[PDB]
Amino acid sequence: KHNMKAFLDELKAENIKKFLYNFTQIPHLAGTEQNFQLAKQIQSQWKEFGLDSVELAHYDVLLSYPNKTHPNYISIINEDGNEIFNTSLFEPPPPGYENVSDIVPPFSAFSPQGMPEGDLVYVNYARTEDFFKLERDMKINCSGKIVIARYGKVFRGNKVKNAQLAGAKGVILYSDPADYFAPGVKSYPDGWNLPGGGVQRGNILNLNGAGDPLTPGYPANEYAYRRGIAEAVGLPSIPVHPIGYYDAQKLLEKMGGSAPPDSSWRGSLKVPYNVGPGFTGNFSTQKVKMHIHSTNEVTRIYNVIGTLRGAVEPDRYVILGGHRDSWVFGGIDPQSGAAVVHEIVRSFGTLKKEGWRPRRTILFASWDAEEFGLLGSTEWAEENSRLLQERGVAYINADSSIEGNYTLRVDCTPLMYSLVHNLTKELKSPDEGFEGKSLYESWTKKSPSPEFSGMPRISKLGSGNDFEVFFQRLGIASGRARYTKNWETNKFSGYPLYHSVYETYELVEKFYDPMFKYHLTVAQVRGGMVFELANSIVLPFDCRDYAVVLRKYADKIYSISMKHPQEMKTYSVSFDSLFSAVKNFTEIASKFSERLQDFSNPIVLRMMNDQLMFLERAFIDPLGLPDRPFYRHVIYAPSSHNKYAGESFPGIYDALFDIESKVDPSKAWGEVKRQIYVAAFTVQAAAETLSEVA
Amino acid sequence: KHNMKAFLDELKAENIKKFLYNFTQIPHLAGTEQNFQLAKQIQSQWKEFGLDSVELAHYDVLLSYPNKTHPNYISIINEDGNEIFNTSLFEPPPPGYENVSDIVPPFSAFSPQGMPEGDLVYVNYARTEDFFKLERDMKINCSGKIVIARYGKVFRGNKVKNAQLAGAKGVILYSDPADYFAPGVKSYPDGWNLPGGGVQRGNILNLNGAGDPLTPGYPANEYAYRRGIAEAVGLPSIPVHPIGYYDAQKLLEKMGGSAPPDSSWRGSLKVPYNVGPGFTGNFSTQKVKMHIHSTNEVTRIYNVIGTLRGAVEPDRYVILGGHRDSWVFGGIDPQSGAAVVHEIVRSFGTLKKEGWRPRRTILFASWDAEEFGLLGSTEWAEENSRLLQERGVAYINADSSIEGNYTLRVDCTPLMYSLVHNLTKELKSPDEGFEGKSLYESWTKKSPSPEFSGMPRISKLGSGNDFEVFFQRLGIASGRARYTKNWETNKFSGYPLYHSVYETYELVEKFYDPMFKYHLTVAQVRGGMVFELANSIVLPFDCRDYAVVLRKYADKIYSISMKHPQEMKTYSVSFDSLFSAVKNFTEIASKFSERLQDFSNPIVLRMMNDQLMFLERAFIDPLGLPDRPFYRHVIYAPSSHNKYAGESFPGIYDALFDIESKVDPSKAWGEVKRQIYVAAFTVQAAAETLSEVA
Ligand SMILES: *[C@@H]1O[C@H](CO)[C@@H](O[C@@H]2O[C@H](CO)[C@@H](O[C@@H]3O[C@H](CO)[C@@H](O)[C@H](O[C@H]4O[C@H](CO)[C@@H](O)[C@H](O)[C@@H]4O)[C@@H]3O)[C@H](O)[C@H]2NC(C)=O)[C@H](O)[C@H]1NC(C)=O
Ligand SMILES: *[C@@H]1O[C@H](CO)[C@@H](O[C@@H]2O[C@H](CO)[C@@H](O[C@@H]3O[C@H](CO)[C@@H](O)[C@H](O[C@H]4O[C@H](CO)[C@@H](O)[C@H](O)[C@@H]4O)[C@@H]3O)[C@H](O)[C@H]2NC(C)=O)[C@H](O)[C@H]1NC(C)=O
Ligand SMILES: *[C@@H]1O[C@H](CO)[C@@H](O[C@@H]2O[C@H](CO)[C@@H](O[C@@H]3O[C@H](CO)[C@@H](O)[C@H](O)[C@@H]3O)[C@H](O)[C@H]2NC(C)=O)[C@H](O)[C@H]1NC(C)=O
Ligand SMILES: *[C@@H]1O[C@H](CO)[C@@H](O[C@@H]2O[C@H](CO)[C@@H](O[C@@H]3O[C@H](CO)[C@@H](O)[C@H](O)[C@@H]3O)[C@H](O)[C@H]2NC(C)=O)[C@H](O)[C@H]1NC(C)=O
Ligand SMILES: *[C@@H]1O[C@H](CO[C@@H]2O[C@@H](C)[C@@H](O)[C@@H](O)[C@@H]2O)[C@@H](O[C@@H]2O[C@H](CO)[C@@H](O)[C@H](O)[C@H]2NC(C)=O)[C@H](O)[C@H]1NC(C)=O
Ligand SMILES: *[C@@H]1O[C@H](CO[C@@H]2O[C@@H](C)[C@@H](O)[C@@H](O)[C@@H]2O)[C@@H](O[C@@H]2O[C@H](CO)[C@@H](O)[C@H](O)[C@H]2NC(C)=O)[C@H](O)[C@H]1NC(C)=O
Ligand SMILES: *[C@@H]1O[C@H](CO[C@@H]2O[C@@H](C)[C@@H](O)[C@@H](O)[C@@H]2O)[C@@H](O[C@@H]2O[C@H](CO)[C@@H](O)[C@H](O)[C@H]2NC(C)=O)[C@H](O)[C@H]1NC(C)=O
Ligand SMILES: *[C@@H]1O[C@H](CO[C@@H]2O[C@@H](C)[C@@H](O)[C@@H](O)[C@@H]2O)[C@@H](O[C@@H]2O[C@H](CO)[C@@H](O)[C@H](O)[C@H]2NC(C)=O)[C@H](O)[C@H]1NC(C)=O
Ligand SMILES: *[C@@H]1O[C@H](CO)[C@@H](O[C@@H]2O[C@H](CO)[C@@H](O)[C@H](O)[C@H]2NC(C)=O)[C@H](O)[C@H]1NC(C)=O
Ligand SMILES: *[C@@H]1O[C@H](CO)[C@@H](O[C@@H]2O[C@H](CO)[C@@H](O)[C@H](O)[C@H]2NC(C)=O)[C@H](O)[C@H]1NC(C)=O
Ligand SMILES: O=C(O)CC[C@H](NP(=O)(O)OCCCCc1ccccc1)C(=O)O
Ligand SMILES: O=C(O)CC[C@H](NP(=O)(O)OCCCCc1ccccc1)C(=O)O
Ligand SMILES: *[C@@H]1O[C@H](CO)[C@@H](O)[C@H](O)[C@H]1NC(C)=O
Ligand SMILES: *[C@@H]1O[C@H](CO)[C@@H](O)[C@H](O)[C@H]1NC(C)=O
Ligand SMILES: *[C@@H]1O[C@H](CO)[C@@H](O)[C@H](O)[C@H]1NC(C)=O
Ligand SMILES: *[C@@H]1O[C@H](CO)[C@@H](O)[C@H](O)[C@H]1NC(C)=O
Ligand SMILES: [Ca+2]
Ligand SMILES: [Ca+2]
Ligand SMILES: [Cl-]
Ligand SMILES: [Cl-]
Ligand SMILES: [Zn+2]
Ligand SMILES: [Zn+2]
Ligand SMILES: [Zn+2]
Ligand SMILES: [Zn+2]
Repeated sequence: KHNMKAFLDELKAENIKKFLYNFTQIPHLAGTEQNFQLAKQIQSQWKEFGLDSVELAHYDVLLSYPNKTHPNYISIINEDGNEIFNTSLFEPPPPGYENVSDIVPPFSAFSPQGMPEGDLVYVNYARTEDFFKLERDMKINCSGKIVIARYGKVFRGNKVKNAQLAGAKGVILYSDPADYFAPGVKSYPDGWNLPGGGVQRGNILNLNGAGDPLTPGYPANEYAYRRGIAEAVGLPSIPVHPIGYYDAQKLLEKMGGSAPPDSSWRGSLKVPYNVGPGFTGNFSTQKVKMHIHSTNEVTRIYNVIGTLRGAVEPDRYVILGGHRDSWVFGGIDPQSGAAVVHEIVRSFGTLKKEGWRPRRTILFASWDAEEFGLLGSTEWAEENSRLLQERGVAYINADSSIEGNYTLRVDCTPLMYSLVHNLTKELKSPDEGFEGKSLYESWTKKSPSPEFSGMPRISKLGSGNDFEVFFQRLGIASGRARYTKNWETNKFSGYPLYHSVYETYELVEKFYDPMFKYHLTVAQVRGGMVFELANSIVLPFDCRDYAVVLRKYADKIYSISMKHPQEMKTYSVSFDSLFSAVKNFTEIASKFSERLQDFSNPIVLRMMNDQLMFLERAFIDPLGLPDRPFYRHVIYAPSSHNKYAGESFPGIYDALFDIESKVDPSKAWGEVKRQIYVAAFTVQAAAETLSEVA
Repeated sequence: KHNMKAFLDELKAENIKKFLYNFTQIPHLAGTEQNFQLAKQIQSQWKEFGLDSVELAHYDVLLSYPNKTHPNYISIINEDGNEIFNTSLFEPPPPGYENVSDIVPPFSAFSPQGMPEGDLVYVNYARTEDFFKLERDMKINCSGKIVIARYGKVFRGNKVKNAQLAGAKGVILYSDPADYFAPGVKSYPDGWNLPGGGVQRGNILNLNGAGDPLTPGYPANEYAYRRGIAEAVGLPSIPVHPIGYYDAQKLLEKMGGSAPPDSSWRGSLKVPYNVGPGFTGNFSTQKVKMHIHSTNEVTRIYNVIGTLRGAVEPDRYVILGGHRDSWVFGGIDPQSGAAVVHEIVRSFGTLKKEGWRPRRTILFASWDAEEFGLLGSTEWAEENSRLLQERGVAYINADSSIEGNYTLRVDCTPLMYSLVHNLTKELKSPDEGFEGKSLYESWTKKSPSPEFSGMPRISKLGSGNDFEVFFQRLGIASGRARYTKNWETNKFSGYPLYHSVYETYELVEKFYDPMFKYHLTVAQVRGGMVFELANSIVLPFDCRDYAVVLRKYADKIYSISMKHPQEMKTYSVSFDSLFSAVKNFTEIASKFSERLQDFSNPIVLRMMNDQLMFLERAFIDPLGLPDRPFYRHVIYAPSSHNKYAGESFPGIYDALFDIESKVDPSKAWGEVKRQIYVAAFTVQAAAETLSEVA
């Protein structure tokens, strides 16, 4: 028989291993010839595997690269202007790769050019609350200083945004061993820790879902009108560069000025972690000088788009997508995900060759330029937004399959919760000590839900990956699953070798997943979700799970507001409408579920499947969130302080944030009330899509 | 049998007459108790007639009324400050109505309060080109002057916008006999001409599709957050008041300064039509003084919404809507339309009582507060936008059924052209001399198409009526039909008694349509369209007709640009992408039509009906047009110079308009190129919705 079990049994750990090896022998940086050749290879193989059509969709987007003949570096200079210490021009390459060409040296993509010289201020993780502490509590002024911040906790683009608004004239990012060196493990190549010469690459844009900086709203096709660089979306205005902890120690060791305010500001290096500004007495005349010469350049990128046409509902799309471009070899990010996608396509294709087709159409995507700001997935979604609006059932992302080997990590819309629970109860756990137990059992034991006994944790989607346009802009139900580490406080920081030259096939094969069993488990979860979404007669979404979470989020936002009782009295700030809407949604969702269980009539079925499909779509506000027009979902948005984290009722959350500091409280509380109205209205409107249609 | 002929035969002229009488005995001004009672009556009767559900949907919106104890008027004052002439405080009521209460005196709704005193400038119709002529050619400065303009040619809100941007401190609108007194016909009550004491009421907002000025984007429900008045959408900043031609003559007769520039500036009164500023020598010290004391007030309004549930596709809506509120008795506008809607509901209900139901759901709407800016239809569409987005098949408007008795006038999306041609070939002409001929035959003879022999004229939709939110904001295929006059140059001016106390039942019954045969013909056209849209198996839309018009509009916009060949060379302005997209749309539409004719499979049918339904939707750009976020359709928008007229490729049209006067041509031509890109992209994206789905 051709059922989910046939599909799942065809998936093989050894094939995933072979594909991962094949994808990680050379760098595949977006916009380079090597990544175009890999795109052509995947296109060819997906056709071989049995897909109906496989095409490349290309766009010309703004990318950023170092200048090969004028390298980026940071110096300490003396009063004479002699450079007495220079940071590294490249990471020492790993064993056997010391002769690989085209390894991009560490840089921060989209940094402007400059050579700013100044006194250092150390800003911890450069979070909003770190800048509050510096400026409000310690009275340290970052204006015209070079800020040095440790990576970790929040997206690096937010750090740069925060440093820019503090008045900094440059930003140095570094990896502290406190965040990137696990105690008791060896550094690469002898273990999975970051060596002192390792450096995390990555873009520092603040695009807020815009996609290519030059073409917000529209695909960057052959006739596109491009903004001039001065009007581009999201580019930083100050130079930025990343370094490793051997170089960081040389910059930090001389720091003077104020002591760190507390131990949460101190990393693991043998330095005081003084905040500055500037160096201690003996070195007070030395300065730090950045030399950044990278260039932004419009460059062609290529997505591979494979189609497996549905037998019954070919105009309903279930999309499995993940990126193909990497900073260097991409051993974990993204090729551990891409190898899983490749084996899923192979498996679906095996069933297709035997005469099977899914009920709905499945689209498979290998996205380009994810690492430069989700560019490939966003431009393609801008080009196809009308088809996706009206036909998109769900998007399952497929970036890195492992970032650890401890347990599963799932983030998704509440509409998918029941599907994920049910599927993981049918899959085998790969974990030691759980042989013969379900994946649901191991996952629930290792990652218990904070509010429900005997359930696992499932998080909110934010951004920082290719689902963002489908979920936050277009309102298509989205989900993701991967294996992760125990390390909770590092949940946004990345594994130690993240975006470094050391993230190789050998890293994965020796230290993460030698048997490829975690990869296989992730392939089963992602593939199984796609299979059920594409083949179930009734779409496998449960609206009642949205009702439960909406109440939780309403309680949460009300609790934030209730820290200001006097202002709520003064300005008559009521959450009554929002709770009313949530109560209505709960009542209507319950009734719809009864009809769904209780309804041979394919028009009623498809009418009901359309109500299911358009329910996520109903949370979209076509006017977007304040000053973020491409984040349109009213229940979830990426946090304005950390793109990686999701925020619920983001319009109200941002209106309340730091409200006690606003200099016109009447205006600020008016905006809280406006956002409560928008949220209550959108919840009620979404509820009404589940009422009887006439 | 229950087919269209059964439906059409049930419609009766005598019932329409009875309903019109019943709806026009007292005023039904929006927000008044009389109009709430009429709403309750219609709700009751629609239930009686057989609808499944009939509800009132209420909103609290900003309305405007004169102050009953402090009347509006205009004076000529002398140097001493004595008021030597005053305009009328009310229109002399018509015979038998001299004791009717609650006739609102003439005023311009939403005028601010003020008592500005100054010199008059006469600005013709106050059109964009009239202000260009004054300011660029005649060198007359309107700053700080009171402008007097004749009604006609363009929406009165555009005149006020134009006067405001010219620096005027007040606007006086009047009805010139050249535009409102047809030669050889008697004035009311002895004929259908405007008497010298008659005055046209009407709002002067510039909402650009926003709906209630205080709640743009969201319905004005019980918990809505309202903008403060200073941030409201669309309100004029200078006082405005309308007067009749007896009063106008007293203001114009003393005008001095410059002669009118040519005969197109001279109306039919016995005055010089001097432009001013100010009065001739003897009266040079007299001034004009306005006294406006109207107030804006948030007031409850009520729409009646009736549902006839579809038998097969109840989640697909065909909507027949028209307004119920009138300025005074509403004998033509809107009750000649509302009486037709009432007879259509009665007829559908007769079939329902015999066991019939339409294939799709039909919604019937009696909208409130149309006269104050499309408020009722827009607030309801804001409340229900998600349901309408995903389920709305078509909207047929039903305002005034006659504005004359010469021939049919149809404005609609190209998707409806074939439906209108086919239906009018099956209906009988009511016209004298065409007995036994089709309505298509009489219409085609009296109103020939400018580009096609043997076809009738069908115009573009603009705005100024309740279809605006459904078509221009939400992208739902829309159409309208009514009987009209021969008078081409008055096509936007209104019939003579438009918005006057004289527009009564007797006007209609004596001078427009004594037998009610034109009303019956309009009921057949509107009802027949609704019947076919709601009952045809395949939706009756022809995408190939959009391809034909898109080529016409592309040729038209290219021709405007080609008046500037040097700039097109300098800035490399190419329309090649737009013509390419139009060519692709033509090719794909042809192929889709073949499949549609060539395809027992209800999934393929509904898949194809969805492609038909979502085709109008594909022309919506979610970012809206420049500075007009609620006009989102890329092919059509209301003209920025005249809300009543439609403009094609409005983004490019507005970018090119008066471009030779812009002081940064590089920037202005860059914006032309940006709009060509948006238009070519949207045409191609819409084309792609008609491709095979997978
Ligand atoms: C959740 O769903 C419920 C339906 O179960 C829905 O209830 C609706 O609530 C509104 C607001 O409370 C009701 O609106 C009232 O409607 C009546 C006429 O039906 C009006 O007369 C009322 O206005 C008077 O009273 C107001 C309040 O004191 C005054 O401000 C006003 O000036 C008037 O004097 C009022 O508009 C509505 O009838 C119910 N509908 C029902 C029960 O069917 C509720 O709104 C939903 N929640 C959300 C957030 O949408
Ligand atoms: C109407 O539909 C047609 C399809 O019938 C569609 O044609 C497409 O047009 C684009 C642009 O002309 C083609 O894009 C080319 O794609 C190839 C690879 O397939 C590229 O190599 C080309 O780029 C090179 O040449 C450019 C132009 O000189 C250079 O600027 C560039 O730097 C490269 O050297 C180019 O991108 C596309 O292949 C066809 N697709 C087909 C034929 O299937 C047309 O775009 C549609 N019209 C609109 C308005 O969408
Ligand atoms: C995840 O798995 C659960 C457990 O199987 C699914 O819930 C079950 O769904 C079925 C089918 O809808 C329900 O069966 C129904 O029983 C009622 C009796 O009340 C009957 O009227 C229907 O004809 C039908 O037989 C069953 O009650 C329900 N079990 C529960 C909620 O415990 C769930 O749907 C799955 N989630 C998915 C597919 O997203
Ligand atoms: C308006 O009326 C015209 C004239 O009847 C309609 O066009 C006609 O539509 C029918 C049905 O689609 C076409 O018949 C078809 O003939 C082909 C042979 O090519 C065959 O393959 C199909 O099975 C079917 O019998 C007919 O050709 C066509 N006539 C034309 C274009 O002159 C038109 O559809 C009506 N418009 C509406 C309903 O919006
Ligand atoms: C990338 O950098 C090259 C090389 O920069 C030169 O060598 C560096 C080590 C340093 O000394 C720089 O200041 C040098 O200019 C740039 O190529 C130079 O460009 C200039 C003017 O544009 C030209 O006159 C020089 O001859 C070039 N020098 C060499 C050695 O080729 C090039 O501009 C940069 N590429 C970019 C910005 O895309
Ligand atoms: C730190 O580096 C500077 C600059 O070195 C140049 O650029 C580097 C990226 C690398 O490619 C070097 O080989 C280049 O020479 C050194 O300062 C330079 O020293 C040279 C030779 O003594 C001198 O002629 C240049 O004028 C100097 N340039 C500048 C900008 O000062 C410096 O010595 C290095 N410091 C240490 C401690 O190694
Ligand atoms: C509507 O107008 C009334 C009446 O206006 C008064 O009578 C006019 C003919 C003229 O002489 C005005 O200047 C008068 O004020 C307003 O009622 C008055 O309001 C004021 C102060 O608000 C009060 O002291 C007076 O007693 C009132 N006069 C009378 C005769 O009732 C009323 O404000 C207006 N309604 C509005 C603005 O909604
Ligand atoms: C034109 O009208 C003004 C004002 O008249 C008042 O307001 C009108 C709306 C109407 O309701 C009148 O009955 C009101 O008296 C006249 O000027 C007023 O005249 C009266 C009586 O002589 C005097 O006491 C007031 O002060 C005047 N008010 C003002 C504002 O000047 C004027 O006489 C009328 N002109 C003509 C030619 O009839
Ligand atoms: C990755 O695997 C692919 C597919 O097997 C390899 O590409 C093939 O290479 C052979 C031998 O050079 C050719 O004959 C085929 O035409 C290629 N097939 C394609 C591109 O579809 C590729 O060599 C492998 N890459 C690495 C680094 O091992
Ligand atoms: C318009 O017609 C309606 C409906 O026939 C009339 O309202 C009815 O009036 C009778 C007699 O007063 C009542 O018994 C009914 O209850 C009313 N029915 C309703 C409101 O549904 C109304 O009188 C007519 N109006 C005019 C001005 O002729
Ligand atoms: O520009 C964007 O929005 C994101 C681009 C890019 N996304 P990507 O590296 O593929 O994935 C984000 C991973 C977040 C850090 C992390 C956290 C836990 C485990 C592994 C990695 C980035 O974060 O740099
Ligand atoms: O605010 C709006 O957009 C329009 C409100 C309102 N619409 P409405 O009077 O119902 O219909 C517009 C009629 C336009 C003038 C006209 C033109 C020809 C025949 C009759 C009437 C108005 O134009 O004042
Ligand atoms: C920080 O420094 C600059 C002076 O160099 C000044 O303009 C700015 O206002 C300062 N801010 C504070 C908060 O002291
Ligand atoms: C993978 O699991 C192994 C053995 O179960 C553990 O020793 C190792 O540290 C884990 N690898 C990572 C990268 O966490
Ligand atoms: C019109 O009049 C005012 C002076 O009262 C002046 O400010 C304005 O610039 C004038 N405009 C022109 C074009 O003369
Ligand atoms: C209606 O038609 C009649 C007779 O056919 C004509 O005399 C009359 O003027 C028309 N009425 C209007 C308002 O045009
Ligand atoms: Ca773009
Ligand atoms: Ca509103
Ligand atoms: Cl993922
Ligand atoms: Cl109409
Ligand atoms: Zn990634
Ligand atoms: Zn990455
Ligand atoms: Zn009207
Ligand atoms: Zn009107």
